[PDB]
Amino acid sequence: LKIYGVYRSRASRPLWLLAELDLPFEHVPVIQANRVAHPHGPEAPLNTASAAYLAVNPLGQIPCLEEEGLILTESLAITLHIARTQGGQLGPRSEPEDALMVSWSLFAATAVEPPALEIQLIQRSGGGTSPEGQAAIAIAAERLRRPLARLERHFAAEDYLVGGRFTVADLNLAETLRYGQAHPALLEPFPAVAAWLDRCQSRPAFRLMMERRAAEGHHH
Amino acid sequence: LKIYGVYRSRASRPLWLLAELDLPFEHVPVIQANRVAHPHEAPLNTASAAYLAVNPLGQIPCLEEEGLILTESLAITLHIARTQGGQLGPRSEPEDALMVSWSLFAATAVEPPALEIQLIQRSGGGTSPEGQAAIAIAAERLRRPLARLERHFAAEDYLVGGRFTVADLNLAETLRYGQAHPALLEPFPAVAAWLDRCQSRPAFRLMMERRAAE
Amino acid sequence: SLKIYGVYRSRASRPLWLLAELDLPFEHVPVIQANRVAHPHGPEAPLNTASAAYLAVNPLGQIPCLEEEGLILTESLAITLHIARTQGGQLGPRSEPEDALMVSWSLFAATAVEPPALEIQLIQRSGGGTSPEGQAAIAIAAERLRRPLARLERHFAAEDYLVGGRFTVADLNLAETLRYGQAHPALLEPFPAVAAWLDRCQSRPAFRLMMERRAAE
Amino acid sequence: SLKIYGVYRSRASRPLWLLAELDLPFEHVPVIQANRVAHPHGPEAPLNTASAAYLAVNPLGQIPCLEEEGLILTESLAITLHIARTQGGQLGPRSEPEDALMVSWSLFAATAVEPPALEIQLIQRSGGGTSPEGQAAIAIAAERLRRPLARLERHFAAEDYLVGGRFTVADLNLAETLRYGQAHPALLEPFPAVAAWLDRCQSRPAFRLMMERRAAEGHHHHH
Ligand SMILES: N[C@@H](CCC(=O)N[C@@H](CS)C(=O)NCC(=O)O)C(=O)O
Ligand SMILES: N[C@@H](CCC(=O)N[C@@H](CS)C(=O)NCC(=O)O)C(=O)O
Ligand SMILES: N[C@@H](CCC(=O)N[C@@H](CS)C(=O)NCC(=O)O)C(=O)O
Ligand SMILES: N[C@@H](CCC(=O)N[C@@H](CS)C(=O)NCC(=O)O)C(=O)O
Repeated sequence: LKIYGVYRSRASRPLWLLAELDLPFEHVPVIQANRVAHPHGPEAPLNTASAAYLAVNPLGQIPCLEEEGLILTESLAITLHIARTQGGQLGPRSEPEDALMVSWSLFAATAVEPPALEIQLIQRSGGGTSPEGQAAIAIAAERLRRPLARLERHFAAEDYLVGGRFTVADLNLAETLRYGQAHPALLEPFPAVAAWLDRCQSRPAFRLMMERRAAEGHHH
Repeated sequence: LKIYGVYRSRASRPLWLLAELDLPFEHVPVIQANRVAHPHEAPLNTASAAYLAVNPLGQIPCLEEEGLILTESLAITLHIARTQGGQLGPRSEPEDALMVSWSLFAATAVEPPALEIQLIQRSGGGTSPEGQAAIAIAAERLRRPLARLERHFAAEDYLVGGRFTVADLNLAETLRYGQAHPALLEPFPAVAAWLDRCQSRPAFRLMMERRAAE
Repeated sequence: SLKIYGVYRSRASRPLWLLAELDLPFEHVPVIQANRVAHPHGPEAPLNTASAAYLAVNPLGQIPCLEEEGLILTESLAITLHIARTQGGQLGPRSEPEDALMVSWSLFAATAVEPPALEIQLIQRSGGGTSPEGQAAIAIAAERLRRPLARLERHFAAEDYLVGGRFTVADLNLAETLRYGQAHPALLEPFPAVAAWLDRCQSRPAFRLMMERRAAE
Repeated sequence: SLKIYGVYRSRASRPLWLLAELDLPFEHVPVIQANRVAHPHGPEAPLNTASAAYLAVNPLGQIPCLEEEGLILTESLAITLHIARTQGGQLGPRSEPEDALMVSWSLFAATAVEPPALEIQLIQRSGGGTSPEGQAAIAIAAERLRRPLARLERHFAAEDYLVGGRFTVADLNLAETLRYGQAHPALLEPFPAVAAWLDRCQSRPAFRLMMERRAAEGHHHHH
C-alpha cells in the first residue's frame, strides 16, 4: 500500500485515515508542481509534473493510492476504499451503509468543497483584508447555507453522519469543511455542525496528522 | 423503488440506468422550483414542504427504498447498479473502488466546467460574442480532464473492465452538459468515440426520448 | 457634409431619431452588424461592422458612427449631443451648464440604465423570458434598474423632462437606453412618473417615424 | 463656490486629479461609501452615500458629485469635462469638435473600458483567481478589453494623447477607467503604445500627488 502526496494537500484525507489505523504503508511524498522551481528538471524532487508521477496518476494530482494491481485517484475514493478493506468499524457494515458513505462523500465534494475552498483561498491570498474579499467570503458562505443547514438538522439527533459512530464519511466531510474553518462566522449559525467538526478533530489521529502536517517542510 | 425528479435534471442519471436494467420503479416527477411560477396549487417541486420531508436539501434526484433515502445522482446509480445492475455494476471491491473514483472525477473535474457551458448557452447573452468567449474559457477548464480521458480511451474502450458500466454512464452524463458546444471534443477523438458508444445504447436513446416528451 | 453609419435596428436609432426631429439633410449609410450577416466578407455580403471598408471609418467596428469633414465621431449618445448642440435649437443646450447636464444624464443613461435594460432585451430575445426562469433573470435585471428608475421617478414627479422643462437630446438619449427593457410589461409599473415621461417622448411624430422605418428593415 | 463630494478612494479621484492639475480652489466635502460605515444613519457616522443629507444632493447616492451656484452635477466623467471646459485652460476643449471628441472618448471609456476593468479590479482586491469562477471572470473581462485596447494601440501608434496632441481631460478620464485593470498581468503586454500612454499620464506630478493623498486619506480621532 503506497500513498502519494504531501501532508499539505488533499493527501491529508488518506493520511488521517491511516493514522486512525495500526497499518504500515509507504508514504511517497509528492509535491504540487507549482511549489517547485523547475518541476521537469532531472534533479527536481518528485512532483505532480514529474513524468514518473504522471505514469501513476495521468491527471497529475495528489493524492493517489497504489496497491498490488490497483491505482486509485480521488482523495475521497481512496479513503472509502481503505476504510472498507482495512478500516474495521470506520468502514461500512453493509452495502446500504457503503452507499450512504459514497453519497455523503459526493455531497462533500460537490456541495461543500468548492465554496469552502474558495473561502480558504480568499483568506490565504490576503484578499480577505479588503471589503471585496469579505463580501466574497459572505457570498461563498451563502452557497454553504443550504448544505450547512441540512447538516445542522442531521446533527440535531445524531453525533455522526452514519451508524451513530465516527466513520470515513465523517472524515471525508470534515476534511472538505476544514477549508472554510478559518472563517469565524461560517459555523456560528450552526452549533450542532461546529460540535460535530470539533468531535472529529478532537480525535488523536487527527491531531497526529495535523502535527505531522505542521512539521512538514514548506515549499513555495 | 422510488425515484424523485424529472428527466430534465440530474435524475436522468438513475433514469438512464433503470432503463438499462429494465427495472420497474415508481417515478415521482419533482421539478426544480425555479422552473415553477409560484413554487408555493403548484406541482410538487424542490421547494415543496412535502419534498423537503424526503430530501431536506431540496434537490433532485433522490432515491427512496424500504428504509433508505439516498441522495446524490452518482451515488444512486452506483447503488442501483451494485444491487441489481448485473454486469453494469462492479465484479469486485477494487472495481467498485474504481467506479467510485471515476464518479468523483466526473463530479469534480468534468461537471463544473461542463455545466458552465450549458448555463452560458441558455443565458440571454449566450449567442453573443461575449457568450462565445465565455464558453471557450469554460471549455479550457476541461482540457486537462479530457486529455487524460483521451489517453485512457486510447487503450481501452470503457473506463472499467473493458465493458460499459455505471462508471461510463456517470461520466457520460456529466459531460453531456457541455456536449452542445460543437468543438468540445474535436481535439479528443478517443473521447468522442467512447461517448458515442455510450449514447448509441438503446437505453440512452429511450431515456432521451422520454426526456423530450417531458 | 453629414453621414450617419448604421441601420435603424441598432444604436444608430438614436441619431436617426434626432435627425428626424431636426429634419436635417444627411446621408444615411446602411451598415449592419456583422453577426447578422452570413459571410461578412463575401463579394455580395452587405457593408457590415466587419467590412474592411467600414473599419476604415470606425476602427472599433461598431455602429453608429458620424462622419463630417474633419471629424469622425463614434458613441451614439455623443453623436446626438454633437448634432443637437451644433444645430443650436431647443433640443440642444442653451448654455454650457445645460450642456454639462445633458452629458451627465447621457453617462447616467449609458452606465446605470443601458446595461441592465439591454440584459432584459437579450433575455426576451432568447427562447423566452416568459418562462419562470426567464422571468427570474429579468427580475434580477429590473433590480439593477430600481435605484436608477426610483431616482428618475423622483425627478419626473417635479419636472416633465430631464433638463429645462422641455424635450431635449438628453431625454432622447435616456429614452433610447430605456427602450431596451420596455418590452418587459411590468418594468415601469412601480414608476408611474417615469412611464408618463417615456410616453411623452415616444408620442412625438419623429419617434413614430423612426420606428416605422425601423420596422421596415 | 465649487464643492466636490467624495473621498479620494473612489471615482472622486477623477475630479480630484483634475483639480490638482489646475491647482484650483474648491471645497472638498468628504463622503465615504456606506458599506465602509457600520451605522450609516448613526449619530457619529461620517457623511456617506446613504446619509439623508447627502441624498438631498445626489438622489442616486453615489460619489462623486459636483455642486456650484445653480448646478448639481453627478457622473464623474461629466464633472471633469465641466471643470475642464470652464477653468481647465488647455486641458479643456479648444473648439466644439474637440469637445465632442472628449465627450465621445469619455463615453467610450465609461462603456467599453470601465465595466471590464472594474470587474478585474474587484476580483483582484478579493484575492484574484480564488476559484474557477474568479479566474474565468478575469479571463472574460480581459477578452472584453481586447477590441478597446487594440483600437487605442492604433490611435497611439501615431498620437501621444487622445485629442489635440496634448494632455487633456479626455486622457485623464480614459486613464482613470483603465487604472482599474492596470495590475492584471500582461493585460497591456500586447499593447506597448497604450502602456506608454498610461505611463505618460501617470508620471504627471498631479497624478502622483492625487495618489499620495488617496493612500494617506483617513480620519484622526484624538485620544
Ligand atoms: N478531486 C481531487 C483533486 C486533487 C487535487 O486537485 N490535488 C491538488 C493538491 S490538493 C493538486 O495535485 N494540484 C497540483 C496540480 O494540479 O499540479 C481529489 O480530491 O483527489
Ligand atoms: N450533487 C447533486 C446535485 C443535485 C442538484 O443540484 N439538482 C438540481 C436539479 S439538476 C436541483 O434539484 N436544484 C433545484 C433547487 O435547488 O431548487 C447530485 O448530483 O445529485
Ligand atoms: N457604446 C456604443 C456601442 C455601439 C455598439 O456596440 N453597437 C453595436 C450595434 S447596436 C455594434 O456595432 N456591434 C456590432 C459589432 O461589434 O460587430 C455606442 O453607444 O455607440
Ligand atoms: N457612473 C458613476 C458611478 C459612481 C459610483 O457608483 N460611485 C461609487 C463609489 S466609486 C458609489 O458611490 N457607490 C457607493 C454606494 O452606492 O453606496 C460615476 O462615474 O460618477
